[PDB]
Amino acid sequence: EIPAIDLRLAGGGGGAEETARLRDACARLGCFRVSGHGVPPGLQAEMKAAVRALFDLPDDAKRRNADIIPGSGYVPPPLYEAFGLCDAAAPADVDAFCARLDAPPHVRETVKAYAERMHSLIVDVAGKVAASLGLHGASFQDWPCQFRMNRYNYTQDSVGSPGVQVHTDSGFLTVLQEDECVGGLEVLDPAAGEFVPVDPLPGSFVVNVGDVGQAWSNGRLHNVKHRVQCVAAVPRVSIAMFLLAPKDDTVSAPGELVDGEHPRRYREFKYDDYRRLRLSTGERAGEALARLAA
Amino acid sequence: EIPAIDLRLAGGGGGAEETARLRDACARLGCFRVSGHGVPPGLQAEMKAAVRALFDLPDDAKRRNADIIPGSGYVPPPLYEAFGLCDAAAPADVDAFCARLDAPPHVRETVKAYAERMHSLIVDVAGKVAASLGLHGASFQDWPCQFRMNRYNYTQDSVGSPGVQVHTDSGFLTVLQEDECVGGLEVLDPAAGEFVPVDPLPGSFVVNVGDVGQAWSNGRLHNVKHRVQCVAAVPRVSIAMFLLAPKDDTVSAPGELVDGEHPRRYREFKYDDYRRLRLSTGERAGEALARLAA
Ligand SMILES: O=C(O)Cc1c[nH]c2ccccc12
Ligand SMILES: O=C(O)Cc1c[nH]c2ccccc12
Ligand SMILES: O=C(O)CCC(=O)C(=O)O
Ligand SMILES: O=C(O)CCC(=O)C(=O)O
Repeated sequence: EIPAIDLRLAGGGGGAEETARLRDACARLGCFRVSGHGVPPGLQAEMKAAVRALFDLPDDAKRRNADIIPGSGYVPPPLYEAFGLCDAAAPADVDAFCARLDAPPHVRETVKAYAERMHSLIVDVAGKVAASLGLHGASFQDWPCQFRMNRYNYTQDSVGSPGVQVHTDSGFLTVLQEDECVGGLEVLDPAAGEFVPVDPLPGSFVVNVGDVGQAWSNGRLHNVKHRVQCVAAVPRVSIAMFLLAPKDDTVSAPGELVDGEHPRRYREFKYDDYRRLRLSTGERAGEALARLAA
Repeated sequence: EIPAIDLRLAGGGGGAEETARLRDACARLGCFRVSGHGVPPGLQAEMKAAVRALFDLPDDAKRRNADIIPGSGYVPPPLYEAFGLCDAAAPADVDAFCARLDAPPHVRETVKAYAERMHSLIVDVAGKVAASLGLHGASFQDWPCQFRMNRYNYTQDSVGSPGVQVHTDSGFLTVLQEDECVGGLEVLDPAAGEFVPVDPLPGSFVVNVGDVGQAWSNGRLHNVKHRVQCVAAVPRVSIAMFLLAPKDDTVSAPGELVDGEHPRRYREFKYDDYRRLRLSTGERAGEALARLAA
């Protein structure tokens, strides 16, 4: 159901069909799975263990991991706890975060390698998306990112309840690695108006388009609404890399995306201001973009 | 609380402590985890998918996989189905089994590589167990083996029910790869008097000592009673390699394990005959070994 895109295949000629499949998934659904991503299974297995080690830390160690670099670190709960790292595209922030974690050295080094590999992956995905719209020369390498590790502490009581309410991601694109054993990711299919489970598929990643994706693409890429249902009584652990917006914080569709049959949809805006707008309105499912129409 | 043994570490000098931990786990519990086993993570990931692909085959493809070599192939169900391969230590049998599976070539190749790698593992484990009892020169390379791929088709109605009843393995040693998501394996811990779960730990294997282990070791290695509770409403998939008995089928303890304080416990017997005896008495938890006292 959710399209699977092989990233090694996507490209030209023989890759042309897979690139068109990529664009179609971004346009119709805003969500797809990625294979061919090049992240080694050994590193994935080390990261799974390391993230569980981190969340299995005594509460007091977890709390020494709060605010270890400005704005980032451990975030306590309501069944939710997380480690967040901004700016995950900045090598000096990634280095200091991992050096500052109260954790065993082998854990800190695995997190560092994985955040670095996820950054390269989301930049590679963003580039292939941009090329499916005919855009070359775009570099996403220095766009700020937010790396997050989360755990949802499900119990028997929370089974059946949406373990995360419906929202869009504010930013451009998101790459997610879901718990293999507990999948709850559901995305609203904009063509039927129905939630579609994104069942876990080991060793692959999920990609979601966010609000900045919709705006930068001049409406061509769908900012996907999604939620997480609690589907078992077991803690769910997941990892996400959020590609946010350009380094200069300005969101503006590129020239070549304004047609004549698809006129320019949104005024130029600053990502940080948009984030404030979601905050003050409570509109966290893309509604606030309507207030930014051109 | 199941001891974990690092196989690269175990051996001499610097591994003398680990070897003694190995023997102690075998003698007191009959069960231990192995790390450092050298099965690469990529192969483990490919096998998890291949085994799930095999069990997801249509019913007609599964029936075409019954009896593909004499005595081996698919076995249908109540909630249990499986693919078994004897003799998994015999290259000719492994080759013909995988050549004859009705499945895509990449599945056949993955199963072949896995069966072969699991064979090398269980031989290496057997050798280290033998060395922990001061035994060298022993070669297990040609002992018959059974390779099994299992699926227990749990549902909401299965939860809280035994998945497999309490028994011992008849053979020497068993190496298991349990479903990372669905546990359920429990062993009767001698020190405790109650069954204790062997919760899955990704990328690690569980080793269990069987009845032939107890007899060959002259009583020094415990043949562990185990079962599997249904702990979740999703299918549980597992892989096991059973090291059975010597090629000449005779079970007889080596001289150096019978001393003034531990005299010879069991008469020599043919493994085949011992299997018959379990089948005809219904004694599947090691009770039938008492009929073989010296
Ligand atoms: O996009 C973000 O994660 C930051 C943010 C700012 N105001 C918000 C409202 C709802 C959801 C997220 C945000
Ligand atoms: O494992 C098998 O398929 C054969 C077997 C060996 N010992 C057994 C005890 C009870 C039932 C079957 C067996
Ligand atoms: O799906 C998850 O568990 C975390 C990522 C998420 O839900 C989000 O995009 O904010
Ligand atoms: O299929 C399994 O998970 C193992 C069942 C069992 O009791 C065994 O290993 O003999």
